[PDB]
Amino acid sequence: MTEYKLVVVGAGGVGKSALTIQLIQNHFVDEYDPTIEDSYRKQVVIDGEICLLDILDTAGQEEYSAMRDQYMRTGEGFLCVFAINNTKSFEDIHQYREQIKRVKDSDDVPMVLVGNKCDLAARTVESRQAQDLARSYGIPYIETSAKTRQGVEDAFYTLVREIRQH
Ligand SMILES: Nc1nc2c(ncn2[C@@H]2O[C@H](COP(=O)(O)OP(=O)(O)NP(=O)(O)O)[C@@H](O)[C@H]2O)c(=O)[nH]1
Ligand SMILES: [Ca+2]
Ligand SMILES: [Mg+2]
Ligand SMILES: [Mg+2]
Ligand SMILES: [Mg+2]
Repeated sequence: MTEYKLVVVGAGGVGKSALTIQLIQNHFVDEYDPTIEDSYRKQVVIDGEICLLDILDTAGQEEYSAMRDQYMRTGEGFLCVFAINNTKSFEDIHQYREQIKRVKDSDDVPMVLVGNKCDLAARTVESRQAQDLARSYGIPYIETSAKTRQGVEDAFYTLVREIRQH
């Protein structure tokens, strides 16, 4: 079976861990425990083939973000996550895109832009603004909620499959 190495990046608190845990373990993490670097692995059938997903859940807090670059190196595709109620996290997305380009030494890396926390009503990033950013990068934009599960499989499966196009 084919192995896909996925990496989830973005600012502190945007819901990287909650997204990954919802996908892999089918529950919502309500509390906020900042991540250093965690890994998850699971076999799943995507569009008709058994896939081993290896998912690296990275730190968004700068204090916990030491050595993030080395662990990301083997990443084949990246989820770049912001929260729709956190304008700064959206403005921060370029930092992550630049880091990915530097770790992979490439301008053509499989990626998906994810607007998380779409269940929340205090939206400050409109869908259209994020679509425009994604278009500039040549990548999909998908909204998610780790709380309700909306879009969660779609985000990770879009990623696994952008990889199949490269
Ligand atoms: N309402 C709502 N809350 C969410 C969602 N995703 C995450 N949260 C909440 O936001 C907080 C931070 O989530 P977490 O997944 O830890 O964020 P992170 O991006 O992994 N943080 P770090 O970079 O420090 O590891 C938690 O309280 C979590 O419940 C979501 O889709 N909706
Ligand atoms: Ca819970
Ligand atoms: Mg985390
Ligand atoms: Mg490099
Ligand atoms: Mg505005």
